[PDB]
Parts: sequence; C-alpha cells; structure tokens
Amino acid sequence: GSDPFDLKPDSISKAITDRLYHISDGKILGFIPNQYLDPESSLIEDDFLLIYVYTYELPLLSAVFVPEYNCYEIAITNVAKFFSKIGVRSYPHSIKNSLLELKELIDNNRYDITIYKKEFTIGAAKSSKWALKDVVLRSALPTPKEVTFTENKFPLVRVSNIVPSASSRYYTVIGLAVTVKYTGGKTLVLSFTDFTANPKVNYGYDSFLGSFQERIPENEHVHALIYLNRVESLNEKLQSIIKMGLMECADKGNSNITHRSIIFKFTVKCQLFQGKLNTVILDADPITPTTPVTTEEYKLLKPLRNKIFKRMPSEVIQLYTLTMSRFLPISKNRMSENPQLLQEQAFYDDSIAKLENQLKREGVDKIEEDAATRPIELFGTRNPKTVDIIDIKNNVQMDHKDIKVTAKILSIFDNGNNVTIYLTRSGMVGTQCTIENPFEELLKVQIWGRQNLTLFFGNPNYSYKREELTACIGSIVDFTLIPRVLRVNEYLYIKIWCPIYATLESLLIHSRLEYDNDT
DNA sequence: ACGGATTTGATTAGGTATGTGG
Repeated sequence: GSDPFDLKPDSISKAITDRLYHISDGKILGFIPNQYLDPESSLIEDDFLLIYVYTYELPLLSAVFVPEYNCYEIAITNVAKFFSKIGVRSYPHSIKNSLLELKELIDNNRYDITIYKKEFTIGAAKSSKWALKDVVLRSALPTPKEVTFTENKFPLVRVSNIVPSASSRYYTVIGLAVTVKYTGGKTLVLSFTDFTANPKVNYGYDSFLGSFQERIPENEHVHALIYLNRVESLNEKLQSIIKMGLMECADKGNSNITHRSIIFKFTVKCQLFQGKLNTVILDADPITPTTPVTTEEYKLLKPLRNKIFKRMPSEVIQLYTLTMSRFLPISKNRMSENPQLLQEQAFYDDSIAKLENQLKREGVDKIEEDAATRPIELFGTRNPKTVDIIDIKNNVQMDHKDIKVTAKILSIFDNGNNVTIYLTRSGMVGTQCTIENPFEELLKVQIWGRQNLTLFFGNPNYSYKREELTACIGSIVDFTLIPRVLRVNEYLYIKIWCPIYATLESLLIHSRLEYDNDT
C-alpha cells in the first residue's frame, strides 16, 4: 500500500478517498465570489464558494498567487455551516454583509483547515478538488497595546465596584446603553447600565429595559455625559455597526434606546460633584460578538448579555431581533419557536501582510493591467511556444506572454459573468473518463469581462443558443492562452488562464468541421 | 502625533412597536 506524502496544493492525486488532511496555521488569502468579481448579490451556491489558503512553507512570488502551486483552492460545500463555524453572522439574510464579515475574519485570523478529496463532474468527465471539512481558529489578533495600557489606568470594574471620591477616578465599564438625551447644552447624555447596583448612582429618567414593564432600578442606571467635542467620534464608531448615529437611536418618543441592545466598552471618569456621582464618557467602543475582546473583558460581557436577554420582555425581543442581533448573539430555534442566546465571542490572543503593504504602497493599477476582465488584445508576444498542460501548470509566474496548447475540451460552462472551459490531453479516448491527477491532466480556462464575453458570444446581450455553447465538448482545439489575474481580496490576486481569439462561433464551426473530417 | 494634569455636572412616569435594505 501507499506511503506518506507531504500535503501540498498539487498533491490531490495522492489523497486517499475520504481521508482527512490538515492545513495547520493557514492564511485564507481571499475567496470567490467577492465584491470585485461579482458585484450585486450573486447568491452563494454550495460548492461555488471557493477560498484560497496559503501556508508559510510555500513559496512567495508576489501578490499574485497560483492555485495548485503556492495556495490551495478549496471548495465550500455547505456555505451555511462554514459561515456558522467560522463566525459569519449575516447569512443568508445578507450575502453582501456575510462576505464582508468573512473578509474581516480572514484578514485578521489564521486557521487550521481540514480538507479532503471531493469528486466533481466535468461534463461526462470526473475529477477531484479540495473540499473543506472543518475550520478551527488557530491564531487571532493580539491585544492592542492601547487596550492594555488604557485599561491599566482605567481598570475594568462592575458599576457596583466604582468607588467615587472628590477627585476623578478612571475606569472601564462594559455596559448596555440605556438613554441618549440632548438639551442643546455643553454635554450629551448617554446613560448606561450593568444591572449592578451602586449607592451613589441615581438616575430614574427613562430607566427601563425594552418596555415600561421591565424597570432598570435607579441605582443601576448610571447617568453619564459626553463632552460635545467627543460625540462625533462615538457617533462614527456606532455608525460603523448600525449605519446611523447616536441621536437617531432614541426614536420612540423618549430618550430610551434599549430596544436596540447597544453595548459599549465605556472608558469613564467618575467624580462626586455637588451631591451626585458625575460620570464622563471619555471614550466608548461598540462591542459585538465579532468585536474582539480580552478574556477579562468577556468575564463582564458574558453575564451582561445573559441579563439583557433574560430580562428583556419577550415581545420586544420578537419585534427587534434583527436590530438587537447587532450586539446580542440571538438565534432562531426550531421545535420551540423561541429566540435563544448563543455563547459566541471573538477573543484577542507578517509574511503576507508585508506583501500587501507593498501593494498598498505601489499600484493595484499595475496588476490591474492583467485583470481577466480587461479586454483581451491579440498581439502581446511573438513566437509563442507550444506547451503541454503540465508545463502550463508549472509556468507559475506572470511572464506576460502568450502560450499555445492543443487540448480536448471536456466541458464548457456559462457561469453568467464568465465562461469556463475545461481542457485535458488531446490523446485520450472519448470524454467519459476519470482524471486521477488533475494537476497534471486538467487545465481550466476562463473568459471574463463585458468586452471579452461580448466578443465570445458575438452579442452585447450574451445571447446564445445552448446547443451551440456545448457543441465543442469533445473537440480537440488549438488554443492560444494569456495569463490573467482575478482579485480575491483587496490586495490579493490569483493567476488564471484566458483564451484569445476563441469564440462560440469558431469553437462551434471547428467542432462541426472536425467531426466531418473524422467521419 | 501622544498623553493626562482629561472640557461638565441632571431626574426619578409612562406608549409604542424596524433596520440600516431582498
């Protein structure tokens, strides 16, 4: 029987059926579909979400990666479950937001990924691709020093352990925001609660949770003020979560905003003044199940969320589930039809970062000159070499020159914003076949961009007869290919191959002529 | 930028009902 091998992007011909293999400490570079390639809400179909994963043993050419050489292309077979496990929260309610969430996770985290060989059909051919079995977070952002330093002089505290004096004391409180009020004065009221009581705290104005029937006691409702010059920064941080400002939260005819379950890490200055506990919000950071937190912060955040959910009147939870989901990990459960609180939190704990820091420095414009969407011109290079499929796979670097290859067409696919063509060696019988080594025997070739697809179909409308699209299946064609590039993250690309002078028409008529010659 | 010596400093019921975009 077989012998050990090192897992590698090109090693799928060696993978055992139903064996699980492990990518340790992988960087997910990017994925497809994404905002650059599929603008609009292209519905993410199972098996058609693809991620690209680098491991740090693999070579680094540039910001253009090459699947099957220095990154894995990995099919996601159950998008719902992949999103749920990795920490994406908006699917299916919002494709756009889901992908944006996935971007934030992969840009900041490293993952242990379990993959396996999965059969897929190429017309009447079959081959193998990498599929994702599981994903476990391996490493996360380290605690920023600004957090470590600021909480050293603003220690974490429950409201009940705030001990005020004549002189200012500084603290960090994790709280539910309760009210926003402005009387046009010098400060803005953003009051908050812990459900934790303090004898110097006293604020009963609009002191309720969700509805008037669930009170917040006055010695739990911390009156707190923001200096006017600091409101706009807080406003813009919340706006990054709920796409609207602080004032706009108090929309129900009073100052209470608990129907939105907005949670902040408050950075506060406390001082007794004139008989009262005066609390000043010097900073506030929205805290979300996706916002990373230290373990110590979570000790306070977790019971906070538990009390909000348990004490919130049921009917308000029902009316505002989606709204509160911004901050509360609420889920819809099934046999019972009851919202439930999940335990879900992101925690704090170079090579690729510095490559895209270079690209952020220099032009995306240079690489964008090889975007697959850019109209494909004809005469870039003279005396193009004729080459095998294995040679093409090994080309690897953007030599920027045209290539010729003679290949059998296994299938052709209209994917809407691209045409995909699958090629194998010309010298095999029929198209019913199983390709055990896709790395050496299977080349996929694509056409992207309005101008290129218009030339391919002969129509600005992508109009075609379907039997003319697939007539070239089984024909052997002399292709000319150019390397082009597909954007998979803001500063990360993958390399692909695009055909030149290839039209539905030429492929169609060639196919008929070739049949007639053989017959 | 960066840090502290960090800007000021009020009421206590009860009505109505989202999500931030298909």
